[PDB]
Amino acid sequence: SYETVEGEVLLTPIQQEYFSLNKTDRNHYNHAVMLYRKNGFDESIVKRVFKEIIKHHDALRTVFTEEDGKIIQYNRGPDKQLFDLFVYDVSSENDQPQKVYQLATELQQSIDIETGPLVKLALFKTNNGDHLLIIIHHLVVDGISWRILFEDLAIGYSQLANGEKVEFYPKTASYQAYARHIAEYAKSVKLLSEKQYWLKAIAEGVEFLDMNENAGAFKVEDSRTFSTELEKEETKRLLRETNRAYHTEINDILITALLVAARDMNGQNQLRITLEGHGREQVADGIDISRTVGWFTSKYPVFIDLGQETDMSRTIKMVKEHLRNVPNKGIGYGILKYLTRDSEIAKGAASPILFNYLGQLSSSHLSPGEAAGKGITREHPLEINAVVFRGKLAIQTTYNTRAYSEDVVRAFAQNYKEALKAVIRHCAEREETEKTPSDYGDKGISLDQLEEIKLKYKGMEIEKIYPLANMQRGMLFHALEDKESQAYFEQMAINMKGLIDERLFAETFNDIMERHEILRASIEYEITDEPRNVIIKDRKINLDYHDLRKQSPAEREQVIQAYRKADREKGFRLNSEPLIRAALMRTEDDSYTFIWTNHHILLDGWSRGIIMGELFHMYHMKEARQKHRLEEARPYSDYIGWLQQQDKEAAKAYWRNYLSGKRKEAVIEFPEQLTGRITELASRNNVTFHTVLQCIWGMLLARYVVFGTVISGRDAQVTGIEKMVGLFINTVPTRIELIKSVQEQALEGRTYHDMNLSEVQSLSELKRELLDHILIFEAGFVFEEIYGFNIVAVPGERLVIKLTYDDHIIAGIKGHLQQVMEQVVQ
Repeated sequence: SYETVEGEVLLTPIQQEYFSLNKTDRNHYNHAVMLYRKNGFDESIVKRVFKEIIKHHDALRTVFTEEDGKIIQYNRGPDKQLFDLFVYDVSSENDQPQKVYQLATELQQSIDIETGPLVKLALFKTNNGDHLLIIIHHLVVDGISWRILFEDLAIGYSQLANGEKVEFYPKTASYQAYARHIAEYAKSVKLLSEKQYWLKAIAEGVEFLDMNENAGAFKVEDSRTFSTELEKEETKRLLRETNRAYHTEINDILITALLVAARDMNGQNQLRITLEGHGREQVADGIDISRTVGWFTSKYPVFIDLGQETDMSRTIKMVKEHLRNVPNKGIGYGILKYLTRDSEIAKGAASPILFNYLGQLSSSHLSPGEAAGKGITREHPLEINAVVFRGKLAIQTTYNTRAYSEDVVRAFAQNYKEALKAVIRHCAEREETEKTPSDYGDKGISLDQLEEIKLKYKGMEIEKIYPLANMQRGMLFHALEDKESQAYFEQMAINMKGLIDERLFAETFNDIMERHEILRASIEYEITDEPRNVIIKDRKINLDYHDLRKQSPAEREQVIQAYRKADREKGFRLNSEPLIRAALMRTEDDSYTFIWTNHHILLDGWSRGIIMGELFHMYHMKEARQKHRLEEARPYSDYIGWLQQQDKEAAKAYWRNYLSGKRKEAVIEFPEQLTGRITELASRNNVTFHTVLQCIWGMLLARYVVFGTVISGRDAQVTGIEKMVGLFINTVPTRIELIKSVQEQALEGRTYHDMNLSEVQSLSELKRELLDHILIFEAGFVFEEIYGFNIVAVPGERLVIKLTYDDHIIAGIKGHLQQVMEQVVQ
C-alpha cells in the first residue's frame, strides 16, 4: 500500500519544542552515521537507493518556512530536490582522518531548512575501502527511524546490486497522519483528565546541585561531557541478581540511584527529572507508526517526593510505583503542553536533569563531525545516559559549564555511582522476593495497605488483587447494612445417587476452585479505600465429609436438617474467611446429600449452575482416567477490567431521563393454543417474547408506570461471559405497536445494564418507592434437586406463571389477566 503525501503537516510537540528552545542557529542539528564497505560503494547504486528511500519516507522531503515569526511545515513532492550527494577521494591524502573530519563537519553545517533538502550525503573513497556519510536533519528522523532506514537500505542495496528493481516494505501511516492524529487527541477528554497529574509533576522545583543563576541560556559550546563506569562484577549483579528483589526493571534501579544521590547531598527526598520515551505507542486506538520515519521522541517530567521515608527497601518500591503510575507512558505531557497549550502546564519549573537509559548493545572508524551547533540551546543543565557496552555500565554525564562547575558535576557523578552501588547491593543480598502493588494488577494500593492485606491474610500467598465490580459493590454496601444477615446467603441442598469416590469428589471440587478464581476471592473493604477482591493463590475450601450411614433415614434427615440450620446460623463473618462452604454427607451406600452455601458477592444463580455442571463433567472424567474436555475459563477480572474501561457517566444520563414521574403461591396455566397464538404475534412483529409480556403487565400497572425486571447481566462484549463464574445478575426498572416501542427501550438499556438498582433509583424522584415488585423470566452418579413479592413466568407449550406473596385479591389478579390478553390479539 505505497502512497505519497504532500502539503501542510502539523508540528508535533517535539518539533514545537525544538523551535521554542532554538531561535537562532537552528539550521544544522542533525543525525549523522558513518558506514564502511571494504569492497567500496558504487556511486550509481547509492544515488538510486537514496532516491527511492526519500520518496518512500516522505518526511525527509519536508520544509520549514517562517511567516512573520510563525512556522509553517510543508512536505515537498518527489519531483523536487531530494538530496545532495558529494563524492571525495581521500586515498592519497595519507592524513585521511583529518581530511574526512573537516569535510564532514563542513557538509554537516550546509543544511538549509527553508530551501535545501534535509538529507545530504558524502561518499569518501580510499584505497582500503569506501566510506559513506549520511546526514539527516533531526526534525525528520529519530533513533528508531534510522533503524528502519538501515534495513531498507541494506535490502535495497543488496537487491539493486543484483540487478533487480528496489522495492521496500509497504508504507505505514504517514507522519502527516500521525501529527493530525495526536492533534485530534489533544482535545479528547481522556488527555485533559491528566492535567492534575502533570500539574503535580511540575508544581515545584528541585534545587539539586548548586547552580549559577547567571548561566543564562545553556548551549552546546558551554557543555562538556565526561563518562563514569561500573566495573564488570558490580554491573553483572545489576543485570542478573538485582531485579529479583522487588520485581523491578533496570530503569527503576538507575532512577532510584538518582534520588539516593540527591538525598545524600541535598537532604531532600524529592527529585524531579525529565525522561525520554520513544513515543511510538498509539495514544488512542488508531494510527500505527511501526515503520513510519520521523521524529517521534516524547519528553515528560516526573516528580518524586518520598516525604520522610528513608528505608531504601521502601524507597525502591515507591520509586518503582511512581514510575508505574505515569499515564500513557508520558506522551500526554508533550501533547498537553504544545498542542493543548494549557497555561498552567507552560509555567512549570525546569527539570535540572534529563535522564535516559538506552539499554544493551559495517561501522566506520572515521568521525562524522559535530551534529549540533554551538548556538543550539539545551533546556537541561545536566544529562545522564546509561549504557552497557560490553559488560560494564557506562554513565555518560553531560553538563553545562556555565551552570555547574566541573568538580561539582564529577562529585555528583561519583556519589551517584556510589548510590547506585548501594542500591545494587541491597537488592543482590535480598533473600526473598517482595512483590509490589503494580505486580498484583492494582496500583491504587499503597505499600502500607498491601502489607496490611498481607498481614491480614498471613500464611497465604495472594494471587491477584482488583476492585469489586459495581454489582458486587452494591451487594457489599447493603451487606454491611445488616438486613438480618439472611438475604446474602445462597444455600441449596442437592442429593445425589451413585457410588462416589470421596477423594475424587474432593479433588474435583478443588479443581473447580482453581478453575474459577472468584471462588477463591476474599473481600477487603477496611484496609483499602474502595472494596477490593483479594484472590488467594492456593485457597482451598474444606469439603467436610461425615459418613453417618448407620442410622435411620429419619435420623439422617434430622442431622441433615440440623446442619442446614446450623451453618445458616453461622453466617459469613468476612474475617479473611472463605465465602464458599460445602458439605458432603453419605446417607447410605449410593445416596449422598450435598449442600452448598455461598455469599452473593462471588457468584449468581447462573454461575451456580455452571459450577455444578462442570463438577459433574470433570468427576466422570476422573473415573474414566480420561482428561476432561471443557472450554478455557475466562477470569472474572477481565469482565471487571472491561467494566472499568467504558465510562458510565452517560449511563447515569440514560437512567435519569428515563425516570421522570405470610408466603402464598398461585399457578396459572393457559391453553396451549393461547400460548402459541401470542408467540406467533411476537414473531410477526419482530418483537421478543420478553417484550410483549412486559407490555401486558405494564398496562395493568397503569390501572392500579415502571416495574422491575431481572436480567442475567451477561450481554457485555467480553469473551466467554456466558460460561464464566461471577456476580452478573441484576434487576433493572423498565417504564411503560406499543410492544415495538418498548422493544427499542430494552436495547437502549442493553449498553447500560451494568449498574446496580440502588444507584439507578437515586436518579429517580420516588427513590425507594419506585419499585413495589419484580418480574422474573426463565458407574458414576446422577443429580436430583430438592423480596416479599416476586413474579415468575415460564414459557413453553402452555404458559405457566408462578406468583409469590409474603386472599381473594389473588383470584381477581388472575381473572383480569386472561380477560385482557384476548382483545388485543384479535
